[PDB]
Amino acid sequence: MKQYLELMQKVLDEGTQKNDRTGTGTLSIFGHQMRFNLQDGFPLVTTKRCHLRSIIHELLWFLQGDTNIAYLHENNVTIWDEWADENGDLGPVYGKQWRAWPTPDGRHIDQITTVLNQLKNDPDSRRIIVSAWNVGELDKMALAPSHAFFQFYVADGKLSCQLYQRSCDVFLGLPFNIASYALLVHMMAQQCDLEVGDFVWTGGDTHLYSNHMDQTHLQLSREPRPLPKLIIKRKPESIFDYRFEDFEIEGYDPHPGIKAPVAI
Amino acid sequence: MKQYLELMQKVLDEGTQKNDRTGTGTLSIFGHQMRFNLQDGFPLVTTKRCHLRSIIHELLWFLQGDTNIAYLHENNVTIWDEWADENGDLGPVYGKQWRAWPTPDGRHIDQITTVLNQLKNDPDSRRIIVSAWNVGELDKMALAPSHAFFQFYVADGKLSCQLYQRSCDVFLGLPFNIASYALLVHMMAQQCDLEVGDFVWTGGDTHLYSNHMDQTHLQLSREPRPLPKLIIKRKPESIFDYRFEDFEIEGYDPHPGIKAPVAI
Ligand SMILES: Nc1nc(=O)c2c([nH]1)NCC(CNc1ccc(C(=O)N[C@@H](CCC(=O)O)C(=O)O)cc1)=N2
Ligand SMILES: Nc1nc(=O)c2c([nH]1)NCC(CNc1ccc(C(=O)N[C@@H](CCC(=O)O)C(=O)O)cc1)=N2
Ligand SMILES: Cc1cn([C@H]2C[C@H](O)[C@@H](COP(=O)(O)O)O2)c(=O)[nH]c1=O
Ligand SMILES: Cc1cn([C@H]2C[C@H](O)[C@@H](COP(=O)(O)O)O2)c(=O)[nH]c1=O
Repeated sequence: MKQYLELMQKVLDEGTQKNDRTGTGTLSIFGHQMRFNLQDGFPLVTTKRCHLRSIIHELLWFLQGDTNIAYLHENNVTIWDEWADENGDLGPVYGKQWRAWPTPDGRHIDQITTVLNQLKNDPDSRRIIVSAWNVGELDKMALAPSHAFFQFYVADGKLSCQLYQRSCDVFLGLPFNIASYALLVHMMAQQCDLEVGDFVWTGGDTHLYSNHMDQTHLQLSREPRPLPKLIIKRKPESIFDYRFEDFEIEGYDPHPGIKAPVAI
Repeated sequence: MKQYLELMQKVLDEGTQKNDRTGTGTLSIFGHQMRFNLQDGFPLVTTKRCHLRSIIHELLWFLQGDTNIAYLHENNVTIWDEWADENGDLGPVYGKQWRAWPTPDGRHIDQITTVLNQLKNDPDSRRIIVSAWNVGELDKMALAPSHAFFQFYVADGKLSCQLYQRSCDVFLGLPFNIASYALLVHMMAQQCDLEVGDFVWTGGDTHLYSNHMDQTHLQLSREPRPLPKLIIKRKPESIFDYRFEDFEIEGYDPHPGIKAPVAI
C-alpha cells in the first residue's frame, strides 16, 4: 500500500542504526503516524501476499481472552510458537488484559464489553480505550505488548480507531497489525450499527531489522495493487461470536510472498 | 508556535461539531501528530502568555506522587481546584500511577525509577514507558488521565519522548501539556547525561471548545515570537529533588495572555 511503502522508504532514508534486544540490529525512526480511510478498501498489503488465516485467527484468539497457543495450533497458526513456554503459555498478554484486566482489589475488568457499552450509550465519550499495558503484570508476560493501547472515536455516524504501537517490526509485524485492527473496527462498527471511518496507526520505535534489507528492496520495487473489500457475511449475536468463515476478503490479488526471518 | 497555530487552524477548518461530556460542544478532529526538536528552543507558546508557575509546580507535584491539591495551594496554583473533593483529593490520578501503580498482588511500582534504570542500563530498549491509564482504578479518579501514556527513546546520545494524549483541549490544555512534557525530557536527559532530542505529541480527540472561538481567532492573528531557552541551574541528586528555583526560562517575551473559561 502507498502509505506502507512510503514508511519503508522513510526508515531506509532516515533510520538510525540501533542495537536491539534480539541482537539483530535495526534501522529505526521514532514517531510516525499514518491514516487509512476504511471506506477506501480493506488495508491489506498487496505488494507481498499476507497469510489471512493467521491474521484472522490471532484476532479471534485475542477476543476470547486466550493466552495459550493451543487454539492457534488447532487452527494451524504458528506465529506465536517461539515465545510460548512448555505448556504453550504466553503469560497474561493481549487477550487476558482485553477481557480480564485484574484490579488491585481482585475484580476482573472486561474492557471489550466496557467499550461496547460506551459506544452504545455514550458515543461522544473521549474515554473509549482499551489498554494492554498492565504495568503490574508486565513481568509475567512472554513479550511486552507491542500494539499497546487503542482508542475509538465516533463522528458523523462513523467509527474510527487509533492504535499506539510502541515497537513496530515494519516488514513482518506491521502488515499483520494494520489488517488485524482494521478487522476489529469493521466488527465493532457492525455490532454498533456504525459505518467505518478511519484507522489511525501511530508508532513509537518503528524499525527495519538488518536482515530484512534484501526483502525490503524487493518489495519496494513492486507497484501496489487495488485494495480488497472485506465482506462480513453474518452479524453474530455478539463481538465474541465471530467465526473465521464469516469473513470474505474480495478481490485480493497480491504480488508473491517474501519470506523473512523473525527476530526472537 | 508554528506547529501549534497550524493545529488550531486545522481544527477550525476540519473539525466536526461534536457534543461532549461537559455540555459545551466542540469542534473536533481525531488523530494528529506534531514534533518539537528541543534543540531548537523550549516549546512554550508565545502567541499568548503562559503561566509558567502553574506548569512547573504541576510537574513537580506529579513527580512527588501526590494527588491532593494542598501542595498546589501552598504554591498558589489553582488549576486543579474544580475537580478536587472536599478534602482536596483527586483520587489516584497521574502522580499516584507514576510513582506507585498498585499491582493485583499488593506491590506498588514506581514507573519513574524503573524508567531511570532502563535509560541508564538499557537505553536501546523499546519498552521505556510510563502509563497513567490504570484500568482497575479509573473509577476512583476525578478525571480520567488525558495525557495517558508516554514512551522514551534514545538514539545518537539524544533522548526523545512521545506522548499519547487521548483528549486535548487545544486552547487551554495543550500549551500547558507541551511545556510540561518538554520540561520532563530536559530533567530526564540531565539525570541520564543525554542531550535532548525530540518531543513527539500525538493526540486522539483533539478539540476546540465552542466558547473558545473568539480567543482562537484573536490568537491566530498574532505572529509567533522566538522560542525561549530553558536553563536548569543545578543538577539535583535525583529526578525527585528539583525545585522551582532551579529552572530559568530565558528570553520569553509573549504576546498578552487571553483568558478563556474552563469546561468542567
Ligand atoms: N521480531 C518480531 N517481529 C514480529 O512482528 C513479531 C515478533 N517478533 N514477536 C511475535 C510476533 C507475533 N506476530 C507475528 C506476525 C507475523 C509473523 C510471521 O512470521 N509472519 C510470516 C509468516 C506467517 C505464517 O506463519 O504463515 C509472514 O511472512 O508474514 C510472526 C509473528 N510478532
Ligand atoms: N476542559 C478542560 N480543559 C483543560 O485543559 C483541563 C481540564 N478541563 N481539566 C483539568 C485540567 C488541568 N490543567 C489545567 C491547565 C490549565 C488551566 C487553566 O485554566 N489555565 C489558564 C489559567 C492558568 C492559571 O491558573 O494561572 C490559562 O489561561 O492558561 C486549567 C487546568 N485541564
Ligand atoms: C507482537 C508483535 C511484535 N512486534 C514486534 C516489534 C519488535 O520488533 C518485536 C518485539 O520486541 P520488543 O519488545 O523488544 O520491542 O516484535 C510487532 O511489530 N507486532 C506485533 O504484533
Ligand atoms: C488534565 C487535562 C485535561 N485536558 C482536557 C481534555 C478535555 O477537554 C478535558 C477532559 O475531559 P474528558 O475526560 O471528557 O476528555 O480536559 C487537557 O487537554 N489537558 C490536561 O492536562
